[PDB]
Amino acid sequence: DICPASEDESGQWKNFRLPDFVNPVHYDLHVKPLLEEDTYTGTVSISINLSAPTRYLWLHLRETRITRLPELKRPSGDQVQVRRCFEYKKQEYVVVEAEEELTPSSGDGLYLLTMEFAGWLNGSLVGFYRTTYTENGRVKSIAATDHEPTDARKSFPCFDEPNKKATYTISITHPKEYGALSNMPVAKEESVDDKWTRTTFEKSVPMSTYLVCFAVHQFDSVKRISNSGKPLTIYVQPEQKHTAEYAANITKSVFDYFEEYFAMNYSLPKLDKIAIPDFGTGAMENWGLITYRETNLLYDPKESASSNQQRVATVVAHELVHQWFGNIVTMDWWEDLWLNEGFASFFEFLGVNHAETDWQMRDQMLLEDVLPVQEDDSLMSSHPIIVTVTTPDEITSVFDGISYSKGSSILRMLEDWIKPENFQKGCQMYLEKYQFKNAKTSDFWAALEEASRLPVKEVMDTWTRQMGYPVLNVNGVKNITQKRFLLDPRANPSQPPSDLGYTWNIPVKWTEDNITSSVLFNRSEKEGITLNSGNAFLKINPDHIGFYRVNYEVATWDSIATALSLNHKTFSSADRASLIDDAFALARAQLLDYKVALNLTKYLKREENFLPWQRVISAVTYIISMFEDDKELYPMIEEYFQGQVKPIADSLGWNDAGDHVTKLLRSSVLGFACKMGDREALNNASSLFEQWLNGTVSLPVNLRLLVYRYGMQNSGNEISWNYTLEQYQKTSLAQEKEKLLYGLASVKNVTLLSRYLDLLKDTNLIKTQDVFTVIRYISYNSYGKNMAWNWIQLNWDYLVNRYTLNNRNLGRIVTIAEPFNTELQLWQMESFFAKYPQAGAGEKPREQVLETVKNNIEWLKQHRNTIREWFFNLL
Ligand SMILES: *[C@@H]1O[C@H](CO)[C@@H](O[C@@H]2O[C@H](CO)[C@@H](O[C@@H]3O[C@H](CO)[C@@H](O)[C@H](O)[C@H]3NC(C)=O)[C@H](O)[C@H]2NC(C)=O)[C@H](O)[C@H]1NC(C)=O
Ligand SMILES: *[C@@H]1O[C@H](CO)[C@@H](O[C@@H]2O[C@H](CO)[C@@H](O[C@@H]3O[C@H](CO)[C@@H](O)[C@H](O)[C@H]3NC(C)=O)[C@H](O)[C@H]2NC(C)=O)[C@H](O)[C@H]1NC(C)=O
Ligand SMILES: *[C@@H]1O[C@H](CO)[C@@H](O[C@@H]2O[C@H](CO)[C@@H](O)[C@H](O)[C@H]2NC(C)=O)[C@H](O)[C@H]1NC(C)=O
Ligand SMILES: *[C@@H]1O[C@H](CO)[C@@H](O[C@@H]2O[C@H](CO)[C@@H](O)[C@H](O)[C@H]2NC(C)=O)[C@H](O)[C@H]1NC(C)=O
Ligand SMILES: *[C@@H]1O[C@H](CO)[C@@H](O[C@@H]2O[C@H](CO)[C@@H](O)[C@H](O)[C@H]2NC(C)=O)[C@H](O)[C@H]1NC(C)=O
Ligand SMILES: *[C@@H]1O[C@H](CO)[C@@H](O[C@@H]2O[C@H](CO)[C@@H](O)[C@H](O)[C@H]2NC(C)=O)[C@H](O)[C@H]1NC(C)=O
Ligand SMILES: CC(C)C[C@H](NC(=O)[C@@H](O)[C@H](N)Cc1ccccc1)C(=O)O
Ligand SMILES: *[C@@H]1O[C@H](CO)[C@@H](O)[C@H](O)[C@H]1NC(C)=O
Ligand SMILES: [Zn+2]
Repeated sequence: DICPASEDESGQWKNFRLPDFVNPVHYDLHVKPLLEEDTYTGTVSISINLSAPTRYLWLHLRETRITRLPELKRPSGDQVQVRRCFEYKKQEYVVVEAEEELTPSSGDGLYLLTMEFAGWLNGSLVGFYRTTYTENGRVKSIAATDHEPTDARKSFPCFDEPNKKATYTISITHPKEYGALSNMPVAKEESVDDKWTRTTFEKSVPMSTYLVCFAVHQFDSVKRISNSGKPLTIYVQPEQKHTAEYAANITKSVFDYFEEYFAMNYSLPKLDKIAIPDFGTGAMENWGLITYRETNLLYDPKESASSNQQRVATVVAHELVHQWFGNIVTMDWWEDLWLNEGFASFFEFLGVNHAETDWQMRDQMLLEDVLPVQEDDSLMSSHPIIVTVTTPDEITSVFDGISYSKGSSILRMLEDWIKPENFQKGCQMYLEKYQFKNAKTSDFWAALEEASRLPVKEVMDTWTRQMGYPVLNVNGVKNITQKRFLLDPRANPSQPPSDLGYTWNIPVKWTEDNITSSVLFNRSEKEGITLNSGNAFLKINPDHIGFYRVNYEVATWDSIATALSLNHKTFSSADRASLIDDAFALARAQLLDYKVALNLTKYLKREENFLPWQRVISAVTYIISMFEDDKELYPMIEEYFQGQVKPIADSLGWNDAGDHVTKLLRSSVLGFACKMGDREALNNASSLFEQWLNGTVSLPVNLRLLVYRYGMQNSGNEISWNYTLEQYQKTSLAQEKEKLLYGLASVKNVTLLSRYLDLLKDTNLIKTQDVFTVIRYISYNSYGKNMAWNWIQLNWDYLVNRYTLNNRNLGRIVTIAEPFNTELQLWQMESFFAKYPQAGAGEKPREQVLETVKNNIEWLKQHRNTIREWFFNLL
């Protein structure tokens, strides 16, 4: 209509990327929501630094429409003739053509552009939107924004690139029953009617568009004060006020820890946290207004698990890290996203480590990031940390294991190598140098290279400009050689083409008899190096500190198995987990015989630590998974591993006792017991479940999930399913809801799972934020593995229409096919993919799950007999 679409390419707006010569300085943004109508309007005025002759000005806009022909101002202050406005859909631009070109802003004078826009609050979790909740029987509303990475442009027209930093003064006209929040504190409130209020916020510091946030709400607040004297407050529904307490404690403690560690003041006068009742990601670091999904913020000590406690603490820590890395210093372009996410993923563990001293957090990095992503990054369809992105779908896709976990892992290695004290100072100098501007990876190296004089750029580039990682092959006890580690032995190790040729500069640490030594393994040492007396055993890569795997000689591996059987405590908890993790990965990759790997599990009846058990359970889950339908192998593996956990499972018992890590251990260990078919563990679950159904007995917090899952699995029926469904509706605590959803996915009943799948289309029952979680839970169920898979196929058009191909969670949902392991199942996947070839943000996940399923097929072919032999001979 006004500002209509045109297929005109002849101009610089055909470029995916914005021009270098147009730069915003300041945004004047006003929005007015019609909450009950699911609509809003706004005007935005943008001051523009023009650097080159141009007849056109363009910026990002999606879905939201322009309603008034835009208005441009010369730097002197005069009004500029405008011929046309038009939308260019292909690159999400709205363009305006001036009558006849104009002139760079040479002085302190700037162009001013004003646009009138109207958008929707319904049918979406990005941009500016409204959702509801219930309070004392009344349906209440809350409106908020979510922009990362390319959704600012849905909320309001803007220069929607992270490096187009500008300053912000936002105002909102809302009904008076409501408050309004944004990045900055309130400046002034003025009555429009006796019904409407206009809330104006004070001028922001320069910040990227994706960080710009506002909300209209009727939430209560829980308050805290930083050591700086700034108010740190969490907004929360009155009924849920008590559950905001913990997040308040951790925000205070971690805010205070960080401001000191980074040697830099938090840039805003206040900081707010709020959980939107329906929220599309886990949390979002909007400067001064961090938004949450309830499960990641709201915690009840009387009802929530230790798992939940640690999650809340970590996400809060995480989002707080961004207030420095991401907010103050932002990446120049999304290819450098890890500068944000890896740093947050790394420092989160230090944040919470300060707050909660006996959580062994620094160790837990191995379980949360390091070892999981070493699985991910051993695929051909991984990608380097520095990622080429050319579409919004490509950009959103890279919020993934690589940016977060490998980012986190290579910082962990870097810190240990360069040493913490110097890593600290180097991050500090990087922070003061690039404050309120944008950095590239190159800059962070140079920053740390000024801090250690060590070769940081030379060494870290190898870890960063190519995908994958090495396995160190041990020859003798002491000679090591490096080689790319790929899970698929048939894959071509030189692909895709890398300038660095898939060799790394590896910082290598090893323990000789309780004494530790260091070496940097140069890329150019083509025929390996020797590790610098009188030695019988050499412990390489202690605590799995380096982002690599170590393949000892078979003789050594054998000797490690025996040493574990005799006195496992000889190795640290981490070293055990790491040795077990490498061996099973090496076996998977056909680099070590499975008999050798399995032999390392023999000691387990005496295993008592969290870390080794976690990585054991991870490795076994996969093997068990591949033989699910093998009536010959399965009972044997079940029987074995049942026997290996039984003592620890019995020792810990079905009761909440012990410190944090013990409580976590009991969870995974009792769950594995149940998974492995321990009659007595299953009976504990059923018994507790039956009691829970009696309506009063509040289950031990760290056992609930297991009780709902295995209780429903073993004794669930329509009566208890219906009851569980009601309970899920009735409870206010999102953390409990999510457990109950997992419970409901556990029923061994096709009819009930079918009803459950149908509920996904009902927004009164399942929130939009939870659809993918539920699909994923159902896929874990022995019937539902195929039910969820079939349902996403039948309902693909429906999902795409509801979420759009740009939604990452929709892109990722095909990973429910990870357990598939037959040529039949692979053919199904490929057929579905060929029928719906427009994959959007699902393009990478598709590649990844396909590789995995192919690997599974090969794996079964290579290893069935060997694994069978090992189990048969033992039992
Ligand atoms: C929850 O799980 C518990 C196991 O972790 C169950 O408790 C166990 O029940 C077993 C059978 O009743 C007992 O087995 C006995 O073990 C001893 C060895 O210590 C043997 O001498 C006995 O032969 C053997 N049973 C018999 C009938 O002779 C376990 O000792 C017992 N206790 C422990 C601490 O493991 C719970 O029963 C289970 N709860 C529910 C409700 O099912
Ligand atoms: C590393 O794994 C090796 C390979 O599995 C182990 O060696 C195996 O030890 C088994 C004893 O548990 C033997 O199983 C026996 O096999 C014969 C058939 O050849 C049967 O008659 C026996 O009944 C059976 N034993 C039992 C208890 O049922 C295997 O002979 C033997 N395999 C090989 C290839 O030598 C190693 O022990 C192990 N190393 C460790 C633990 O350090
Ligand atoms: C929010 O609701 C509006 C109004 O119901 C949706 O717009 C409608 O879209 C359908 C087709 O998709 C048309 O049949 C209606 O005539 C439209 N009505 C109006 C007033 O535009 C809108 O699509 C919804 N927004 C989202 C994101 O789903
Ligand atoms: C938040 O911090 C407070 C203390 O700063 C925690 O401690 C509570 O308060 C008193 C005295 O300060 C303690 O003796 C109690 O053990 C605590 N609980 C209660 C119910 O009073 C409080 O636990 C922290 N909040 C959490 C963990 O959610
Ligand atoms: C459990 O819950 C369901 C859903 O509320 C009950 O309702 C029946 O559900 C089917 C569709 O799944 C409808 O076609 C029937 O009309 C429903 N019955 C009604 C409305 O009375 C189901 O009956 C419940 N079962 C038990 C044992 O409580
Ligand atoms: C799965 O759940 C359905 C739903 O309850 C079960 O079907 C019911 O069976 C009972 C007893 O045979 C009847 O009283 C109900 O009328 C049935 N309900 C419906 C909706 O058909 C079914 O038996 C269960 N199946 C399994 C394998 O457990
Ligand atoms: C503890 C974190 C890993 C939780 C995580 N949140 C984040 O990473 C935020 O900092 C992200 N900036 C939010 C985000 C996630 C995905 C796509 C776009 C934007 C999330 O899961 O949302
Ligand atoms: C930085 O923090 C220090 C100590 O907390 C404070 O004295 C100073 O005013 C801050 N600098 C500012 C606000 O520019
Ligand atoms: Zn983050």
